[PDB]
Amino acid sequence: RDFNNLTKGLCTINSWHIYGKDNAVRIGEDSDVLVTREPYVSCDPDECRFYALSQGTTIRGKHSNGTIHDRSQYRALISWPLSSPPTVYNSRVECIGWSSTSCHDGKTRMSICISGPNNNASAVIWYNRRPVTEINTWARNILRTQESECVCHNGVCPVVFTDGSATGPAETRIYYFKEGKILKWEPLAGTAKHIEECSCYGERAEITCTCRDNWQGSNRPVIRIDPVAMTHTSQYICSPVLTDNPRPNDPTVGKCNDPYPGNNNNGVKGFSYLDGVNTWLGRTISIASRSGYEMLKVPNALTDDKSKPTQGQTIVLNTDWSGYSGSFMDYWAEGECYRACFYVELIRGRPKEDKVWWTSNSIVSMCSSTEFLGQWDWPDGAKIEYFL
Amino acid sequence: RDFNNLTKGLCTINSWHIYGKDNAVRIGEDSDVLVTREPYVSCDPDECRFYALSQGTTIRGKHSNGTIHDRSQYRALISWPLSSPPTVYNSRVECIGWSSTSCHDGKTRMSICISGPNNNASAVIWYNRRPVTEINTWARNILRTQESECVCHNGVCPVVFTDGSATGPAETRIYYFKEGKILKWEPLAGTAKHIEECSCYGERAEITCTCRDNWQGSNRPVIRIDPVAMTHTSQYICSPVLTDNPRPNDPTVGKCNDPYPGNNNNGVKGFSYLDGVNTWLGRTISIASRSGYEMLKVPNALTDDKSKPTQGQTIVLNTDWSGYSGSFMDYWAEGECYRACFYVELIRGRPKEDKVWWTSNSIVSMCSSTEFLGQWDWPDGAKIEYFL
Amino acid sequence: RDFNNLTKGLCTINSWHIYGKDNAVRIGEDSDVLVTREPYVSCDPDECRFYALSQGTTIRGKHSNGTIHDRSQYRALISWPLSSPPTVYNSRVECIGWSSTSCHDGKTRMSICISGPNNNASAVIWYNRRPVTEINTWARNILRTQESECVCHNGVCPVVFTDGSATGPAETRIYYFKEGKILKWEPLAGTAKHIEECSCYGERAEITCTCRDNWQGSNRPVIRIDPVAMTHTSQYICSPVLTDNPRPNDPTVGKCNDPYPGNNNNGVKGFSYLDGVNTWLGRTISIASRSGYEMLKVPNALTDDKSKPTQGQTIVLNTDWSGYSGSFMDYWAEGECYRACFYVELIRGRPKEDKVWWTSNSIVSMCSSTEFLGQWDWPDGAKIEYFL
Amino acid sequence: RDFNNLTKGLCTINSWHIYGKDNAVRIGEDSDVLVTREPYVSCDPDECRFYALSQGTTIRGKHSNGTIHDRSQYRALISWPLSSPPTVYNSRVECIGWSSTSCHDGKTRMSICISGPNNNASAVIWYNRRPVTEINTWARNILRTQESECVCHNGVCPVVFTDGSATGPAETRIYYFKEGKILKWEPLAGTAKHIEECSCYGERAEITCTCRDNWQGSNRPVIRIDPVAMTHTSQYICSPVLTDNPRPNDPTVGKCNDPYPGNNNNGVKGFSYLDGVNTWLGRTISIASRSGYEMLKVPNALTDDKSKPTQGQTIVLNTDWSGYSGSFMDYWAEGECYRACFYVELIRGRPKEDKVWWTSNSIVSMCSSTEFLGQWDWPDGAKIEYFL
Ligand SMILES: *[C@@H]1O[C@H](CO)[C@@H](O[C@@H]2O[C@H](CO)[C@@H](O[C@@H]3O[C@H](CO[C@H]4O[C@H](CO[C@H]5O[C@H](CO)[C@@H](O)[C@H](O)[C@@H]5O)[C@@H](O)[C@H](O[C@H]5O[C@H](CO)[C@@H](O)[C@H](O)[C@@H]5O)[C@@H]4O)[C@@H](O)[C@H](O[C@H]4O[C@H](CO)[C@@H](O)[C@H](O)[C@@H]4O[C@H]4O[C@H](CO)[C@@H](O)[C@H](O)[C@@H]4O[C@H]4O[C@H](CO)[C@@H](O)[C@H](O)[C@@H]4O)[C@@H]3O)[C@H](O)[C@H]2NC(C)=O)[C@H](O)[C@H]1NC(C)=O
Ligand SMILES: *[C@@H]1O[C@H](CO)[C@@H](O[C@@H]2O[C@H](CO)[C@@H](O[C@@H]3O[C@H](CO[C@H]4O[C@H](CO[C@H]5O[C@H](CO)[C@@H](O)[C@H](O)[C@@H]5O)[C@@H](O)[C@H](O[C@H]5O[C@H](CO)[C@@H](O)[C@H](O)[C@@H]5O)[C@@H]4O)[C@@H](O)[C@H](O[C@H]4O[C@H](CO)[C@@H](O)[C@H](O)[C@@H]4O[C@H]4O[C@H](CO)[C@@H](O)[C@H](O)[C@@H]4O[C@H]4O[C@H](CO)[C@@H](O)[C@H](O)[C@@H]4O)[C@@H]3O)[C@H](O)[C@H]2NC(C)=O)[C@H](O)[C@H]1NC(C)=O
Ligand SMILES: *[C@@H]1O[C@H](CO)[C@@H](O[C@@H]2O[C@H](CO)[C@@H](O[C@@H]3O[C@H](CO[C@H]4O[C@H](CO[C@H]5O[C@H](CO)[C@@H](O)[C@H](O)[C@@H]5O)[C@@H](O)[C@H](O[C@H]5O[C@H](CO)[C@@H](O)[C@H](O)[C@@H]5O)[C@@H]4O)[C@@H](O)[C@H](O[C@H]4O[C@H](CO)[C@@H](O)[C@H](O)[C@@H]4O[C@H]4O[C@H](CO)[C@@H](O)[C@H](O)[C@@H]4O[C@H]4O[C@H](CO)[C@@H](O)[C@H](O)[C@@H]4O)[C@@H]3O)[C@H](O)[C@H]2NC(C)=O)[C@H](O)[C@H]1NC(C)=O
Ligand SMILES: *[C@@H]1O[C@H](CO)[C@@H](O[C@@H]2O[C@H](CO)[C@@H](O[C@@H]3O[C@H](CO[C@H]4O[C@H](CO[C@H]5O[C@H](CO)[C@@H](O)[C@H](O)[C@@H]5O)[C@@H](O)[C@H](O[C@H]5O[C@H](CO)[C@@H](O)[C@H](O)[C@@H]5O)[C@@H]4O)[C@@H](O)[C@H](O[C@H]4O[C@H](CO)[C@@H](O)[C@H](O)[C@@H]4O[C@H]4O[C@H](CO)[C@@H](O)[C@H](O)[C@@H]4O[C@H]4O[C@H](CO)[C@@H](O)[C@H](O)[C@@H]4O)[C@@H]3O)[C@H](O)[C@H]2NC(C)=O)[C@H](O)[C@H]1NC(C)=O
Ligand SMILES: CCC(CC)O[C@@H]1C=C(C(=O)O)C[C@H](N)[C@H]1NC(C)=O
Ligand SMILES: CCC(CC)O[C@@H]1C=C(C(=O)O)C[C@H](N)[C@H]1NC(C)=O
Ligand SMILES: CCC(CC)O[C@@H]1C=C(C(=O)O)C[C@H](N)[C@H]1NC(C)=O
Ligand SMILES: [Ca+2]
Ligand SMILES: [Ca+2]
Ligand SMILES: [Ca+2]
Ligand SMILES: [Ca+2]
Ligand SMILES: [Ca+2]
Repeated sequence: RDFNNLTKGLCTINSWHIYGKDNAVRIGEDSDVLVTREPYVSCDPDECRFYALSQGTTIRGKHSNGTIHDRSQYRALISWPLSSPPTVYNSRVECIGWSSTSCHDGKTRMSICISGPNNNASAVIWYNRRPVTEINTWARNILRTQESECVCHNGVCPVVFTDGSATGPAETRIYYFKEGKILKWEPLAGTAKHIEECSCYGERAEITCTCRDNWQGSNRPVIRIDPVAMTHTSQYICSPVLTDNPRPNDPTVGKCNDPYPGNNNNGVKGFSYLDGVNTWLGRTISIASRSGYEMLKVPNALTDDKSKPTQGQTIVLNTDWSGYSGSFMDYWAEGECYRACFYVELIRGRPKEDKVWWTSNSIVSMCSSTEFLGQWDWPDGAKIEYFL
Repeated sequence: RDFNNLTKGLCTINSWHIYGKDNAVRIGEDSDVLVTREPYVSCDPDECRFYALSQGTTIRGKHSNGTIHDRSQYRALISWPLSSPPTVYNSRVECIGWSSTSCHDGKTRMSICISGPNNNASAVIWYNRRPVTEINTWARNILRTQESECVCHNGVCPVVFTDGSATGPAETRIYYFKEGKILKWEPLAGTAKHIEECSCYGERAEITCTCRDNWQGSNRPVIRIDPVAMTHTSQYICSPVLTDNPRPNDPTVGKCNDPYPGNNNNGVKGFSYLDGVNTWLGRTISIASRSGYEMLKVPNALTDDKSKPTQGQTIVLNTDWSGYSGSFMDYWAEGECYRACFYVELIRGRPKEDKVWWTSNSIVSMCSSTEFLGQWDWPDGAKIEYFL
Repeated sequence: RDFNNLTKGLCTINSWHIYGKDNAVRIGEDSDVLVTREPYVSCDPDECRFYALSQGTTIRGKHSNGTIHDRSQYRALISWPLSSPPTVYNSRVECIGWSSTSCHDGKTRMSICISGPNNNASAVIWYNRRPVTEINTWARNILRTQESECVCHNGVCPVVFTDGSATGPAETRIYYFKEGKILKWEPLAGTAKHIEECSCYGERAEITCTCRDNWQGSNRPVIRIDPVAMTHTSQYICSPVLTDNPRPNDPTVGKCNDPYPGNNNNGVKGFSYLDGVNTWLGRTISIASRSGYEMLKVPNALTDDKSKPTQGQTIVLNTDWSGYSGSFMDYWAEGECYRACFYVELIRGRPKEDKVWWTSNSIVSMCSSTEFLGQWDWPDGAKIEYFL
Repeated sequence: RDFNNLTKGLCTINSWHIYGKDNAVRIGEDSDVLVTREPYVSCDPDECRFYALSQGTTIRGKHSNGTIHDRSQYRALISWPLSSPPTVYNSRVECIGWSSTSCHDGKTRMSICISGPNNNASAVIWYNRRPVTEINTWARNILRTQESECVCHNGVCPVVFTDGSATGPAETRIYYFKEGKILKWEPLAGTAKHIEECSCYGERAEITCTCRDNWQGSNRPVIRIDPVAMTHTSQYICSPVLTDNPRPNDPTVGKCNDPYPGNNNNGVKGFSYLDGVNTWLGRTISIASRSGYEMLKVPNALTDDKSKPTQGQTIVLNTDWSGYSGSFMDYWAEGECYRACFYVELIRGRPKEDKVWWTSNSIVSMCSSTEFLGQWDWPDGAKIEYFL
């Protein structure tokens, strides 16, 4: 096997087709499904799998009580076959911890899990299913990373981490790994003022990450990484189509180099594909809560501060719960271009549905089509009353 | 691996032997078995598997309530090891949707799943477990396909789809795929007036599909496909042994080029092997309901409008529930001829057994013998009262 | 891979060591374990597995009620990893039916399952996990076979079948298979008057089967097969150490060519290793019921009508339930000799334990040692009161 | 594959990072998790797995009652994927018995399980998943072994066994195996007065075992084995940092060649890494019970009778239950040195938590870092009240 190189561009995105869906919460009402959150999707050369952070209990288990909580000793990064649910019996543990990323470099997979108390967390970098490198907290305040796949180019897999305040300036670092070893790291540069939970994809030897400004911004910060030079830039999506949550209503002119204000100290992980006219943004439909999900085609969103939608697709109705969302692609597919994909975490339980004592999610995932396909909506599908 | 070619003829069918049976409904009374319907069987070069459309819940799960319904966002094409039940933990998801087909071309497998609302459905064609092609609804009325295996020849895998009314003229298309790409499609031609749910098999470089005329016909339409020329014909089985359900009583002369009338706007998926004197037809024993199942040897059924049975075999007693049935063969077996096989879907629950709130099925499957074997009957075997 | 040849002799048997044990009934009290009976063990070149006839329900399932019954449409030959229990999720179905045998020829495995009603049963012979040959009932009275592994030599795998009365003369046949095809069959010859359920092993190009004379004999019939010549002999074990069940008390002189009388129309599957002074016989400890199990070293049991034990080993106490027992060996092990092995079926439930409505078993299995090892006893270990 | 050679030294241990954790007791509250104790970890060249002695029942099963008991016929050595729980459906049985060890020699794995009654136990040595050698009890008093991984060098895998009193002189033997055969055995020599449950690791062609003096010593005996010469020495850890449990308070001067007295006839399996200044000792935090766990860096512990800690790491708080602990390494990892690893058995249930009727455990495991990482604590995490 050789290291994968990002030699292709994105396929033209004219619509999105259904790729995977696990129905985990429906199925786990009566089967041994692990409680999760922070899911994602990631491909190896021969298989694509679902990933998430387990809470180390089943949904129906008494230990599901309290699983709104983020960072326990009972969490792990797990993977499981595409569109199956994360069960006790089919879930493979990649590493232990409560914040993660993972990617395949074409030879083997790197997985990163962070664990520890808030003031003393550490990353362990796994390569070829063995621990290779460890990184201690630099700011002693919840060292944390992407919660979706990283991307590699010629063996170099950049990863974005943050350590420090979630509601103020923090210390974000881009690490450049190869075979699980640190080649280099850099502090965040450019005009993004706060970075969380980057969602990344690669094309033509450039990695683009769309992140969450949890501090001030309802526009999303974007980091663009050159994995050969091992350098990067940052800015915000210029478009007035604002894509964090919660957020203010859309203005007519956005901000390229500044957080678009109105909402502080909150957000949600999200993603975009930023490719000139072939630009699509995901967001919650609601401006107030993690409900609904839609894709909007917003030509030149990254660079055009008045760019508005020219096309769209509803993924999840506004009357259904959504959650995190992130990018991945099958870098090992056939053909001449990389097909954009994404997932949405469909959160069930607390805090929105507090008649149950748990928090979990299921997954829906879609990839782009060059057709203009009909749209459906893809809810979680579980009846919460069944769990009472 | 090279593409499989249909170089052999059918083995002489003198009786049917038991091939597989999953007992899914019996076993799922107390284990984590998924609710299904629309099952089938399909072989790879090294393994044969059961397939079906999951309902995204277990039988015993509270989400089983309402699973009579056909087309939800919670359905997927699943496969699982031959004669095992479709469990949460052993079922592999092929694609998401509520109508499907799948076949192996000798190199890898193509799987097709259709999803969406009634007026905006789309097919996604998977090849080598990756999405390759998408097809939008052309008639905006429940785009839909075979619900059993397709067949390939030298890499060309024809698939029959219908879009439009189920009770009137519709727009049926034969698509010719290779490596998940569209080579060609053609509208239905010939004298079949309505096509649903084709059941196909191949021999000597010809693919024969027996389908369901849901509109007017209680004789079954037959499509015969030349996968080299990528052309086809259609007609009806001429025999007065009528093989849809519900149906009128058997006449003494059938119809070759016209629906045999008497029952409108209903049917059931079924199959036949049409091979001169080596012709066997499957049907429900009941003319009114999906109960019982039998095979009848009906020499020259396709072409002889007075052909009557010369031999038969009971598969399921008339006092037991049946369901859909379809053809498959192990194209990769040893020997000089292709052994005809079929499955029967043994539907349990609604609408016939409405003391439960679910609908599911198990599978029985048989292949032909050159012996004249003794017959048994093969019911589902679950006691519905246990589920109350 | 080449066909295995029986080139080695038996290892000297000085005691028996524990080989496998599944604890199935203990574990299935609270996990999804299939009801079984008629278990055995059989090796492939790279793995040894447990086998049995499923009843197509879990123990705890409501469908367990009635599983004393032998021959339903819901039974199948299953295999599963050594010493695991037969679960819904780990059990591989080899074929469908209610009487079986299976063996690996060094290239691939042959599995045979018989199904049907009593007057119309048929064997299907599977090779390389595909059906190849079918055999119809010749006597129309419960066509049936070994219920333990067959043995192969240079691709020829003899199998013993019986069809006809269980309490009178019947029609026993030795079939010689190769690649699942019939080379030859012969009717039983020699002085055994009735044959059931043969337990076989091979050494130095001879296959020895110890069987059950269900009609008149409490000594066990022995068939010895030359798989090159495809010929056989039969007689009884001459020893007065009688090894069927139920049985009369041991006399001082047995019978070589005649059933030893006293008990009619009953028996149990069992086995022996017949190798001159290296001869060991298994039997129930009880003369009346399937309770206890012991191995006795009985030099020249086959040929010496006064041979008595010189050594022994208790396997199951007389205060614990036993069941069927049978021979197998790992023909693909290292070293200079074939290590004798056996299993005992530990039957629980009906008819002996009729406060439950089911019948099932677990498995214990032992292989020979050239040491003189200490003995333990190996009960099933489940508490029946837990299942009430 | 070639036999692994112990060519590398230990990596510098500056802290410990989380490696694996199964959360078995939390998860098994509502899934089919086997009851275990005596767990460990062991690597093959391509995978690292958890191991333990099953009790042949699930936690939630009624057969969990009585599982404080050590030596039943229902126990087996099982392995399962790293950080998964030991479930009915994912656990592979290595051999049957109630005391074990296992190691991979670079070509294949050797597994040893001892079974039998107290006065007549026997070891079966498995190699390449087949039984090869058997050893009968020599002292007729609970023949028993390591309960953690053995280590191999050029195919020679030494194993320590004890037979005889647990509270007095016993007969300890070092066996040297290759391909599951006995090359040699030696009686214990040197100044260790009693040996139980050795925990071993290899580096630079030397194997170091830290064991449990159950009779008189609260310092741990150490056996050092030359696997080329097939010879060994024994002594005690000289350090006054005493590491058995229960134990007296730490003195200021320990004992090199004598048990450090104060506590008799009890202990716990434990481990150390003894590598000059790079020496780390594990122990319970409590001197009275199996509660808490910590690692202490104790330069020259083996040889310096006044050596005290220079660094440490808390693994399990003193308010949480611990248990056995043992060493393993991934001998097949990349890089220039062997990374020290260990596990801790987190015992739940009896005798400490006697409102439940069972005894089980989960596993936590850590490996060394050359960083100085932040510490967390890693409890079992189950709420016992949930099981009432
Ligand atoms: C079968 O399935 C097919 C395929 O899915 C279905 O067809 C799809 O139908 C949907 C639903 O209609 C479409 O999605 C919407 O797309 C529009 C964009 O397209 C419109 O606008 C285009 C651009 O117009 C401008 O520029 C052009 C030139 O470039 C100029 O010509 C024009 O005059 C104008 O200045 C038009 O080009 C486009 O027309 C084309 O397509 C038409 C078909 O759609 C066709 O009829 C025409 O002939 C022509 O070919 C069309 O007019 C998106 O704008 C829209 O998204 C907005 O609306 C939804 C609610 O519906 C909302 O959730 C979105 O967030 C977004 O609106 C919010 O954000 C805006 C931006 O800031 C803001 O301006 C809005 O006020 C609004 O803001 C509020 O809500 C947000 C969210 O809660 C909040 O944050 C704010 O604060 C505020 O509160 C949809 O995405 C698909 O594109 C369409 N697909 C295809 C291929 O056709 C079909 O319907 C299905 N069939 C059936 C039978 O069901
Ligand atoms: C051990 O197992 C073995 C193997 O399975 C069992 O043996 C099997 O036994 C079964 C049951 O008997 C057989 O199935 C039936 O087969 C007949 C066909 O064979 C008969 O007819 C043949 C053709 O006769 C005509 O042509 C020949 C020349 O070609 C001419 O010679 C003759 O005079 C005549 O004109 C005969 O050749 C054949 O004889 C041969 O075999 C005999 C053994 O069976 C033997 O005795 C002879 O010596 C000779 O060798 C024999 O007479 C099928 O017709 C039949 O199917 C009809 O009946 C069932 C109900 O039983 C029904 O469900 C079917 O749908 C079908 O009848 C319906 O459809 C007809 C066609 O339209 C219609 O005409 C009928 O009125 C009827 O219609 C009604 O019901 C349907 C369905 O609900 C409904 O839709 C309509 O509207 C209407 O209401 C069975 O398939 C096996 O062939 C046989 N197999 C073998 C190899 O022998 C054996 O019994 C078992 N042993 C034990 C002890 O149990
Ligand atoms: C640690 O583990 C070790 C290893 O397992 C344990 O040691 C084992 O201990 C057991 C139990 O004692 C032994 O099993 C029994 O073995 C005897 C056979 O050995 C005896 O007889 C030998 C032959 O004697 C004759 O010939 C020799 C010359 O060849 C001649 O020298 C002699 O005078 C005589 O004519 C002796 O050689 C042998 O001695 C040797 O070994 C001794 C140790 O055992 C040692 O002390 C000596 O120094 C010497 O080296 C010894 O005397 C079997 O006969 C016996 O089986 C019978 O009894 C059991 C009940 O215990 C029964 O279930 C069996 O079915 C069988 O008896 C039935 O069948 C007989 C045959 O028809 C019949 O005659 C009996 O009346 C009886 O029949 C009744 O019951 C059956 C069954 O219900 C029913 O069907 C009938 O109708 C009727 O009702 C046991 O198998 C092991 O061999 C032994 N192993 C080893 C290697 O030592 C050790 O005990 C454990 N340690 C501890 C501390 O527990
Ligand atoms: C973020 O995470 C990081 C990384 O984990 C956390 O930092 C870690 O913090 C912990 C907790 O403090 C440290 O663990 C302890 O380490 C000490 C050893 O280090 C001390 O001593 C060193 C040696 O001192 C001696 O020699 C030097 C020269 O070699 C000489 O200079 C000196 O004067 C003296 O003679 C010092 O070098 C060392 O200083 C260095 O590090 C300091 C940071 O820790 C730093 O401040 C300094 O500048 C300098 O660089 C330091 O002083 C262990 O001794 C200690 O273990 C004892 O205590 C615990 C309870 O805490 C107990 O459980 C242990 O068993 C042990 O004490 C028992 O055993 C002793 C030996 O027999 C006995 O003497 C004691 O009385 C006691 O015995 C009793 O209990 C036992 C157990 O129940 C019982 O059996 C007996 O019978 C009796 O009842 C801890 O292991 C880590 O080393 C440290 N790691 C790092 C890299 O810094 C950080 O805190 C986290 N951050 C936050 C914000 O939480
Ligand atoms: C700690 C700040 C961080 C990003 C703002 O919080 C995240 C927010 C989350 C959220 O908004 O749902 C859930 C994440 N599991 C959590 N991350 C961690 C590591 O706890
Ligand atoms: C039909 C006669 C035969 C041997 C005597 O009966 C066997 C006895 C059995 C028994 O004695 O326990 C159980 C077997 N499952 C049964 N075989 C079949 C095929 O039903
Ligand atoms: C028999 C003595 C031995 C070591 C002291 O006892 C061990 C103590 C144990 C303990 O201290 O927890 C549990 C072990 N399972 C047990 N070993 C066996 C084989 O029973
Ligand atoms: Ca924000
Ligand atoms: Ca019809
Ligand atoms: Ca008998
Ligand atoms: Ca359950
Ligand atoms: Ca001690």
